[PDB]
Amino acid sequence: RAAVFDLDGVLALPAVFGVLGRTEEALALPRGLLNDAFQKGGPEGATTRLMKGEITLSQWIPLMEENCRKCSETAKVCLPKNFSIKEIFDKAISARKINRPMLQAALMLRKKGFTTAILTNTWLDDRAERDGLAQLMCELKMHFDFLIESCQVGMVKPEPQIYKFLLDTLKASPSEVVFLDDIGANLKPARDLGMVTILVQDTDTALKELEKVTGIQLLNTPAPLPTSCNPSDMSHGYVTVKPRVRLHFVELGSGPAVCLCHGFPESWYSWRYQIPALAQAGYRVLAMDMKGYGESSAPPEIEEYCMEVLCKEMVTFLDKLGLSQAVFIGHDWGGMLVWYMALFYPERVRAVASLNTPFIPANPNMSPLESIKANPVFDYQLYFQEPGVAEAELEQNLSRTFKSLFRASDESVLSMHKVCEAGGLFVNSPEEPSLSRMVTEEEIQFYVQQFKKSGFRGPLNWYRNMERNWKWACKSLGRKILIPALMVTAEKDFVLVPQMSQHMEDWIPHLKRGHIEDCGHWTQMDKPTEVNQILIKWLDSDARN
Amino acid sequence: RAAVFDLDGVLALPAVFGVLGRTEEALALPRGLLNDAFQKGGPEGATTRLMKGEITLSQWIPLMEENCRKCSETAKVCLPKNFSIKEIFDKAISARKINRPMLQAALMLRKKGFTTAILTNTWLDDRAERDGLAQLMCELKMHFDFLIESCQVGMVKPEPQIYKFLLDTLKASPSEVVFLDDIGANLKPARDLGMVTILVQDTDTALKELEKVTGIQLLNTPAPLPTSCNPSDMSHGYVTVKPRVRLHFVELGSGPAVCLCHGFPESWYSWRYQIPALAQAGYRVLAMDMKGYGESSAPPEIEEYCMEVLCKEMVTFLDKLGLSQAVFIGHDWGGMLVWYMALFYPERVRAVASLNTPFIPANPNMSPLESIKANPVFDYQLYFQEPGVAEAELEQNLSRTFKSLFRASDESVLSMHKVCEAGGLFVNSPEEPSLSRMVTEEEIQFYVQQFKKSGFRGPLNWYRNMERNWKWACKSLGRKILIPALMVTAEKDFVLVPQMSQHMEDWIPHLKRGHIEDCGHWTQMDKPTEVNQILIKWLDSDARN
Ligand SMILES: CCc1cc(-c2cccnc2)nn1-c1ccc(NC(=O)c2cccnc2)cc1
Ligand SMILES: CCc1cc(-c2cccnc2)nn1-c1ccc(NC(=O)c2cccnc2)cc1
Repeated sequence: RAAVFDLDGVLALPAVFGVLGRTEEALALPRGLLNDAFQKGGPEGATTRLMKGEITLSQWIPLMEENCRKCSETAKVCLPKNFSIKEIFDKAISARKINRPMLQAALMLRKKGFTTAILTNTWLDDRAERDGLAQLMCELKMHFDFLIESCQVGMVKPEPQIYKFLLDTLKASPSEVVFLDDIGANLKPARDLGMVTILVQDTDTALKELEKVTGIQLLNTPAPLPTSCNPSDMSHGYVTVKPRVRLHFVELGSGPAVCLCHGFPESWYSWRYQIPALAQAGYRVLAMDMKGYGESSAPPEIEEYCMEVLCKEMVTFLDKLGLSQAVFIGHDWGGMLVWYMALFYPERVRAVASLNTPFIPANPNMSPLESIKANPVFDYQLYFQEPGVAEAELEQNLSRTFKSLFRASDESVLSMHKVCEAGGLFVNSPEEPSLSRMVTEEEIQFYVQQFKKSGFRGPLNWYRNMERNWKWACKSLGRKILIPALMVTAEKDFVLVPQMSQHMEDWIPHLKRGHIEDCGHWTQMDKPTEVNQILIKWLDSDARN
Repeated sequence: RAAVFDLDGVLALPAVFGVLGRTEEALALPRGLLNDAFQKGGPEGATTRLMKGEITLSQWIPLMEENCRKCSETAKVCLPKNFSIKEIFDKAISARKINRPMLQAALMLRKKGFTTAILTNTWLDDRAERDGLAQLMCELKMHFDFLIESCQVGMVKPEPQIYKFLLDTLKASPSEVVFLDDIGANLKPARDLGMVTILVQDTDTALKELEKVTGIQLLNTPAPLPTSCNPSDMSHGYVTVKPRVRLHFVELGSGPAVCLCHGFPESWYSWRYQIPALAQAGYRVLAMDMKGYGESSAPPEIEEYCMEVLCKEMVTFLDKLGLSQAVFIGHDWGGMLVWYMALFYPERVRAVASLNTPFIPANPNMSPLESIKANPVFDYQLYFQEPGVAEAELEQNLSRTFKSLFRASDESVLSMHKVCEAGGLFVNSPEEPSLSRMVTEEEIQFYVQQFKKSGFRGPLNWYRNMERNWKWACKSLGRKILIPALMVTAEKDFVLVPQMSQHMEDWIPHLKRGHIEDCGHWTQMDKPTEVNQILIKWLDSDARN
């Protein structure tokens, strides 16, 4: 089964075709005059040539300028001194947006096994503002299995040839697919060839007919999750910052650089929902694979994981990447690394942002080891001190480990209070936890194959530099974070709760704040929508500048 | 032996310190009033604290504001309503540039084995315009083995502690190093500790003393070559565009995306001189490792190397990278791929640029095979047709092959005219060619280890799609390149000479042009300075926009 959507008028908001009407009324010009010059000599038409990619857009514009000296001429009329078919067409273009509900449907059908695709008559945009269309094209193109373009296949919508073509590339028979257009003309062929057809008068009904003809709920359906990241379609980057330390990241998007530092014990994958989203927002995302995790080198020494070297290494990463700075957004430990980054390398930090992790100054008087036994929640933080031990029960059964950790506040199957005495973090938990409702079985077998590499020693050593991380931290007792910084708290996070971050103003005067109720500790995978909403809003005004 | 240069006043142009003088004269304020408030309570001084990184710049500004209510107060004076120590300091900062001749010296000494480094009193720039300094810091930082910063080591210039420190990290004794400062105070310590010292009054003499004390020619020395790329300090990127086709590129710089498509039979390394340079120019360079070369997949099928699939693959590369478009700059074949890119995917091409390779329309009447036997120079183009053959003598001895090809116009050891009949391209050449004067023995053993991977079949298949590349090329006989495009020709190129490109205007109306006389076929490594000069000038006004 399949589904083909025309771009204009089905996935594109104000279907360009319409403008020659709109425009016409505005200048009060002879009804239909325009959408008449747009279609001269049927096939010999300038428009059709453009359709077939024989001429560039910039070429066709003038041939359409002319008709508008012949189309208005025969109907005994006249036109304004500077009649911009160019200007009128830019606006129309820049004006079309995505038909969100429609895209939502094509996404669903794919989701429930449908080879979706776009069949569309299109020109070869060589305009000076081509990038805008090319930009939207990307957003859409991305969610479809195929994207057939007239100017690319030298065939145009009506010709039954393109259909046989589309039907070919679609490895399917007419009777297995639907076809939605806003043009009767192009539709007959589908129907006169087999495939179910739907005239897209109004979206609301189109989908009404669609969900109908498919027995799949497409309309007024639950607000979906942002786009996740397929680890195979990602651009994987590498940088060797030191002799035995290579760093892996994932790159997507262009524009201001946004470095994402995940937490413990995750990967660059933890941001699966904010990577496509932020990239789309107008940023260049670099989803860090922190030191010790997955594809990044994972040396044994406990010391190689203190914030000081972790931070000198992040700069080194910027350096070898040719970046003056970047906006570091962090989580869990990633959040701590970030606070220090803004505390020791302001120049290099355009904007600071942490999720859950609070900027807490260091207590020169009480050593962290002490000052941490001074908190119930932080009991597992003890059980992590003896190299070898924690590695053990964690590296014991990767699947079990992640299905146990990556659990919502309520879903829990652990209780980090009294663990050492408990003799393990999984002591009283099922050796086969039920799947969390935040993650699919696949998303888990992914963190499984990742940790199969360097294990849990590298990750467990971040917890093993208390004394060091504290000492270096005192050097910055006089400092003050005056760069754009955001502190985002989660209601149901139990180990890193909102309260801890309440005094962050005394150190960060202009600290903005975000909060997310009914939100666990794995912020990214639990409340992606909010997270993206909150970080994009902040990025537009506090970072980008 | 070693060399340490202070940043300000030695590597930085208008040594900031000076401004408190400049500024003072302007507002006609009591001589020395400023450079007096800049230094209150010796060590307890706000300035010193900043030096030691105890306070951020944004913090110190106000403590310096004040002094200027006490420094002018005791000398019974007054100051203007809005006396911006802030504004005065931004300008001074943004104003300092690199002391090119000085950097040139530190570069030489390293070049002739010298562990060079920067010892400098510096603050922690958290200003709102910090990025500018951080930006220059990068340009410099990059050319020095070490970069000691006061605010990072909690030690400041005068304290003999920092010296013992610098001398420590420098794994050397005072008597083996020189130290150049613009401040006597900080210098005594070096001298009173051993190391040769030089007060940098005027650069001209400093170096005069320097080249002296080193017996190394540092002044009025030959204009050097732009920065080359060390393949180990590069950020290596990967993208799988197809099932069995992964693509490797090198990334450096931020800003507009600039894709570099090398030629035959080179690598991403061919742009070694334009990568650091362009990155520095304000661009994000993606030095492509073309299909079939080095780190990119290299499948056998001759067909997988026609322009059509090579181009659909480049877009796919853009897509998975989150780029709406990019500026494709190409060379040799890389130049051809680019012309087609702008001919079939305008939207995706921000700017077109080719070096040596001319945009030549396709002759529908005469088949390329014919129309190419119709040219002497293109005789080796025949010898490349039979799969297996060319691979052979080329893969025979990698070193010999590249030392023979990568030779200037005059250096030549080949003669591509009459080769098939000659029975090989190396038939009458030394089996141990002398090194070209354009490349070091290392730069060659690099292309050697690269071709050790997929060999010369992938590269030789680009030449094996004449009929196809031509047919697809006819579809675009009506087209017209109206996007920003540059055509750069080389005087001594013999196979792809300037003349071929003379009619490029009829197809590219606004085609700009560059030429480089006394320039071979390996444009990039032969005339890097010009190349960078010509492409950066064009990029600023034709692409960036
Ligand atoms: C066994 C570890 C664990 C289980 C669960 C869990 C399980 C089931 C249900 N819900 C939650 N959450 N966590 C966890 C991980 C990292 C941190 N972060 C830090 O310890 C930390 C420390 C210092 C700075 N930043 C972060 C805090 C808590
Ligand atoms: C054996 C090959 C060779 C030797 C020398 C050489 C040797 C010694 C001294 N000087 C020069 N130059 N070339 C060479 C390589 C690629 C091309 N490009 C193309 O053939 C081409 C074809 C079609 C489109 N674009 C480029 C043209 C010429």
